[PDB]
Amino acid sequence: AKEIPEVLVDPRSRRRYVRGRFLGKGGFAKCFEISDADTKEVFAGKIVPKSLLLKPHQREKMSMEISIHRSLAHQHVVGFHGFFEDNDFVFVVLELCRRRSLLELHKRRKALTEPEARYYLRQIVLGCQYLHRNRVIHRDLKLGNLFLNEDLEVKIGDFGLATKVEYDGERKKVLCGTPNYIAPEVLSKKGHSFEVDVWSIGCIMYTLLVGKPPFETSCLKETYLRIKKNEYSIPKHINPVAASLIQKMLQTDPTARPTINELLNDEFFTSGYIPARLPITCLTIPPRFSIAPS
Ligand SMILES: C=CCn1c(=O)c2cnc(Nc3ccc(N4CCN(C)CC4)cc3)nc2n1-c1cccc(C(C)(C)O)n1
Ligand SMILES: [Zn+2]
Repeated sequence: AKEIPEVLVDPRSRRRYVRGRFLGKGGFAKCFEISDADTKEVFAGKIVPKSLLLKPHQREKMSMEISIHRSLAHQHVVGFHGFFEDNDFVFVVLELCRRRSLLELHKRRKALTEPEARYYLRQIVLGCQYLHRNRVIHRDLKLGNLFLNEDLEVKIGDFGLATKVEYDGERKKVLCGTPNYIAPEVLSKKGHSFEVDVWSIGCIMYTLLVGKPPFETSCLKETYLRIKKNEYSIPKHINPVAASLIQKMLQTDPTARPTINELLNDEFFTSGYIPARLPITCLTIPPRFSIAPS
């Protein structure tokens, strides 16, 4: 195939980026740490080859991604720093969040402490409040696209199943792609709007507090059959205030779920300790939020 260049030049802004460390795959894309050859500032670079964009519909999805993502500015959204092309590749330059994602945390720590879940879910909801205010649905919020910066703030990225909503009342009849925490109105093909991201946040909330995802089996279609039936069980050691918020979010009817603006007014947040920050040791060891050291 075409090999990816070591220095990526944009002719319009006049920048050269050094391509550095590889970070992972995602579909047609490969992701690298990339850095400006003059100013040394480091970015995440999404690189898609044009060999995988030979059909117009795949180009249109790449255009829609860039269109959505470049219109976003928020503390809890991965910041878009530009896009460029060559004859073989599409390049997008994004905020590099150095502490990976909530998925890498989840694999190390399993279930988190309630204050940590409450911390991360607040910032997830704050970033999703930005999106829904701007009429963007994300549609694929998962642990592996909620990226953690060096301070341990959540950054929503990966706008590649995202969509704008163009008129009030609009149900999208189609979702091209397979989101991880797929909502029941998507699975049945009934039609969907903003509620799909609240569903996702409920599955994230379940996963962070329980340590395993809510519907999972060995078969993805039996998992979809469970989502269709609402076949899940919150274990009895989960606090009822948190289990109540999970149950509100993971309802099979979209219109019964809370809207994103309501979430932070829930009793789960408003009667719990929400840390102002978490230290780097929370990636490794469960915090024991002590009132004095020793
Ligand atoms: C640029 C493309 C999209 N995306 C982002 O917006 C983004 C932002 N920050 C990051 N940070 C990041 C930092 C380090 C690492 N790695 C460090 C070394 N680990 C062993 C493996 C993972 C990993 C990430 N990484 C980011 N991206 C990213 C990077 C790898 C994989 C994926 C998806 C979700 C598409 O699979 N997305
Ligand atoms: Zn399609």
